Amino acid sequence: NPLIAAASVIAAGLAVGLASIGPGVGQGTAAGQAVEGIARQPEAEGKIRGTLLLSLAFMEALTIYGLVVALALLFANP
Amino acid sequence: NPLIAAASVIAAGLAVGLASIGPGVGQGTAAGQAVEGIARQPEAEGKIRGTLLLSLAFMEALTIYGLVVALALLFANP
Amino acid sequence: NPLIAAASVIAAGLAVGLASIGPGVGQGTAAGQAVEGIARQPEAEGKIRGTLLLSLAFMEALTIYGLVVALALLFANP
Amino acid sequence: NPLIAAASVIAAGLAVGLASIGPGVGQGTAAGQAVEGIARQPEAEGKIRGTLLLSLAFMEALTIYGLVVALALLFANP
Amino acid sequence: NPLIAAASVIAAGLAVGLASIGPGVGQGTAAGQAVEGIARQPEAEGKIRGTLLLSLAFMEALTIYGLVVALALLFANP
Amino acid sequence: NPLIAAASVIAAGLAVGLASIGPGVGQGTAAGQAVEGIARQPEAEGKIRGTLLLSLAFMEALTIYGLVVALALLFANP
Amino acid sequence: NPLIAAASVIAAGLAVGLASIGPGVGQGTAAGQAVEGIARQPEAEGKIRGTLLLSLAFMEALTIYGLVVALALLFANP
Amino acid sequence: NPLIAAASVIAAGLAVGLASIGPGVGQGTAAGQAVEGIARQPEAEGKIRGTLLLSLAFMEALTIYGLVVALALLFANP
Amino acid sequence: NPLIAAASVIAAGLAVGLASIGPGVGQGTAAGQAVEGIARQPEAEGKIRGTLLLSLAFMEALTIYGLVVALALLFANP
Amino acid sequence: NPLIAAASVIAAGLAVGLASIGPGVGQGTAAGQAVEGIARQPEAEGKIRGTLLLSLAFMEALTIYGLVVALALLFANP
Amino acid sequence: NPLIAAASVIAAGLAVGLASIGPGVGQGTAAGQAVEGIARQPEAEGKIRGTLLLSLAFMEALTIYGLVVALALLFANP
Amino acid sequence: NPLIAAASVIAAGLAVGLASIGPGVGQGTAAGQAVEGIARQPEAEGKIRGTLLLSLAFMEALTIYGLVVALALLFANP
Amino acid sequence: NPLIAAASVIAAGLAVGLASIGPGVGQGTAAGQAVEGIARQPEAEGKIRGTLLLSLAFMEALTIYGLVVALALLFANP
Amino acid sequence: NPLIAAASVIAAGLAVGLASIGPGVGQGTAAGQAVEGIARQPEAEGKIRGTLLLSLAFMEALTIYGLVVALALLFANP
Repeated sequence: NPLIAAASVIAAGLAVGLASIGPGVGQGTAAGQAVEGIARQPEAEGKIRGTLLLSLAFMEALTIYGLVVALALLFANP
Repeated sequence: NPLIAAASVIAAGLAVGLASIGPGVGQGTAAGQAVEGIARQPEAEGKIRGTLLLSLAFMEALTIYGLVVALALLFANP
Repeated sequence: NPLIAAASVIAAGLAVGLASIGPGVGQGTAAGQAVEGIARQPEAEGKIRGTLLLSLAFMEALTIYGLVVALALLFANP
Repeated sequence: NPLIAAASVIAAGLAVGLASIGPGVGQGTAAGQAVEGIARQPEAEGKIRGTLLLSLAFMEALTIYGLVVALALLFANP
Repeated sequence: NPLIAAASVIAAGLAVGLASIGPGVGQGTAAGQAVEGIARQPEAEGKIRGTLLLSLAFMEALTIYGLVVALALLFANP
Repeated sequence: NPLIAAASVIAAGLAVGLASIGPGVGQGTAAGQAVEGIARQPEAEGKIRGTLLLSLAFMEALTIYGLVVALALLFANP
Repeated sequence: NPLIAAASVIAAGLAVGLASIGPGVGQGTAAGQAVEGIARQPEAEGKIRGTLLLSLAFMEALTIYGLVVALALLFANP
Repeated sequence: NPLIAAASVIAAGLAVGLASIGPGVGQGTAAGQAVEGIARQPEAEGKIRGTLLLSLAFMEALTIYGLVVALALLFANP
Repeated sequence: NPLIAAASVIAAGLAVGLASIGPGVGQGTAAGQAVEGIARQPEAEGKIRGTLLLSLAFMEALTIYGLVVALALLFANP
Repeated sequence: NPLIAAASVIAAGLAVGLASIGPGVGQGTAAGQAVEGIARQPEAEGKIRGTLLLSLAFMEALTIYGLVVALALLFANP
Repeated sequence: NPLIAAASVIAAGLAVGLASIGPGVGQGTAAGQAVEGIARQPEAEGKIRGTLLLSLAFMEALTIYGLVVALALLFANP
Repeated sequence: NPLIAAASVIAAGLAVGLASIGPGVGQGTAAGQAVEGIARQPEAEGKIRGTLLLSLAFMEALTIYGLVVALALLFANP
Repeated sequence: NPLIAAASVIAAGLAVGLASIGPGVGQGTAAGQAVEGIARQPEAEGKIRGTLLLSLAFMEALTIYGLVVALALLFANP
Repeated sequence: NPLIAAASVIAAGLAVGLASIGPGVGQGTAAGQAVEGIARQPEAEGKIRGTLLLSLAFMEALTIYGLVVALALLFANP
């Protein structure tokens, strides 16, 4: 049990570096697709960011979901 | 059992960092495809976001579905 | 059995964070492809959403199918 | 047997959250490719949806095929 | 045998939720590529659908092939 | 043997839901690429289908090849 | 041996539903790329098909290669 | 040995349905990219095929390489 | 336990070099899509970077999340 | 040894049907990209092929490298 | 333990050559997308690099994160 | 040892049919991208090939690297 | 231990040929995207390379990171 | 040990035919993207190659890194 449930929480813990994969790709496109847009009409800048950030927010949200459960299995393990 | 059903809930728990993958890619496109659109016609801004957010909502919905069952297996385990 | 059928339902349970993958990618495109469309002709807005949402509905449907069977194996397990 | 055939139906059960993958991606494109089309010629709206939905129907069909066999192995198991 | 051949049919059973993958992606493009086409020339509508459906038919065909063998291994198992 | 060669034919059986993958993607493109073509020049319709179907035929062919060997291992097993 | 070489031929048998993958994708593009071409210049039709079919032939060829060795391991097993 | 080297040749045999994958995708593009080309300038037809076939030849070549070694391990096994 | 929970934390530790994957791809696009944009209108430079960096920030954020839990399992292990 | 080194050479033998993958995709593009080029300027034909073939040569080269070592492990095994 | 926790740190160690994957792809695009941009307006050069490098910095950052934990598990192992 | 180190060299040997994958895709593009270029300006032919071949050279180089170590492990095994 | 920690360092050692993957793809695009750019405006050459090389530098950097830890585990093993 | 550390170096040895993958794809694009560029402006030839080769150099570099450690584990094994 402390042999397994220990080592387990560990293995299973870090198998929440998948929370990087999905978003990592995503948000990075949003950023990319915004930075060019701004390049075109720079007086529209901000009107861009406001969403980028808005979006960029909860790309990063569902990675922390893991980082939460990553540490909640590690240092909050039951 | 506490050897297995423990370690199990753990492993199986974090194998809900797949909830990051799908959406992570998606919403990030929506954001991207909106930020450029706004770049083009900035008086159409909002008329954009209203959907982005609408959409951006339930991209993030079906990642929490896991985060729910992630923790429901962890701290609500039966 | 409670060793296996337990740990089993668990592992098998969270292997319904695949319900995130497919849709996650999809709907997010729909959203994306709509938000730009609206950017172009904003008086056509809504005439867009009406479908986005329509669609956006049952992208999210077949992820819950799992979330259903995710919890139905977990807290309804037979 | 109840050790195996049990845990089995379970594992095998949730490995029908693949029914999300394929369609999830698909229908979501259909939606996407329709919402833009409508953006262009909004008096052609409906003439679009009629198919979207038509299609959107049996994307969702072959996901339930699993959800059927997902629950038919679970609560109808032989 | 009933230990194996049972659990077997089960595992092997649900590993016909791959019948979702291929088609899921496909038909959904057909749909998508038709809905836009109709957007362009709406008096050509139908002349489109007639094939969509035609095609849309036997995308869904080779998913049921599995659903058939899915249940044929399950409730018709030899 | 009936432990193995049984369970075997089963596992191996359903691992012919790969016959869905390849084609599923393909034909669905053919359909898609035809439906648009017809959208453009509708008096060329049929001159399209004649091939679509021609093609659409033996996309579906090499999926049944499996469905054949799917059931030939199952109910014709040697 | 009949335990193994049996079950073996079976497993190894159906692992020739990969013959679907490669071609499945391919030919379906050929079909697709022809059907559009014909859409453009319909008096060039046939001059198209003649190759499509020509090609479409031995896409389907190297899938049967397996179906051959699929059944040759099954009902011709040595 | 006849337990292993037998079952072996079998497994290893059918793991030459990978010869389908690569080519299956390829040739099918060649075909596709030729059929459209001919669509454009039909008096250049043949001047196309001559290569298609030329190419189409030894796409199919390196699939048989396997089919050769597929059967050479099966019915020529040492 | 120190056999398992040790080796475990190790394996599981480095399986947080997935934190590189997602972002690695992403941010690198943002950068890319900005650098071109700037190429076009260089007096809009900065108005670009301000976001790039903004974004580029928390692409790198959800990789350190791991690097944190990478070292927190390693040198903070419980 | 003849149990292992036999079955081994076999398994390892056919795991040189990967020589199909890489090239299979490649050359098939070269062919494809040439056939269209010729479509455009047919008096440049040959001036194309000369390279196609040149290339098409040693795409097929590094597949046989395997076929060589495929049979060199099989019928030349040490 | 020194059997496991040793070998472990090793295996787990080099499974931080994934830190190459993500970035490897990324930064290389940024570079690529900048080099072309500069090709277009060479008096905007530098105004490009300043970001390239900026970005190119912390693509390489989150690969070293591993190289750090790569060696920190190796020669700093606890 | 001769049980293992034998079978090993074998397995490990043929797992250098990956030397096909990478290049296989690559060079084939070079070829493809040259053959079209030549199609456009045929008096520039050769000025093309000179590089194609140059390149085409050491795509094929790093596949033989394996073929070298493929046979060096096989018939030069230590 | 010398059984494991040896073989380990070996296996784990060569699983730092992933340092090839990421970059391999990348830098090669940078190169590609620069070589074309120079094709367009050749008096801007160098102004290109200066970055290519700059970039091309630390694509190759994070592959050696491994080659370092590749040999550091091999001939510097602790 | 000579059972393991032997067979190990072998297996691990050839798992440095991944050094083919990354680059194989890459350089081949550089080549491709240069050969076309030269097609366009042939008096800019060389000004191209100089970089191609420059680049083409150290695509091939980080494949030999393996070939080095490929043989360094094989015939320099410690």
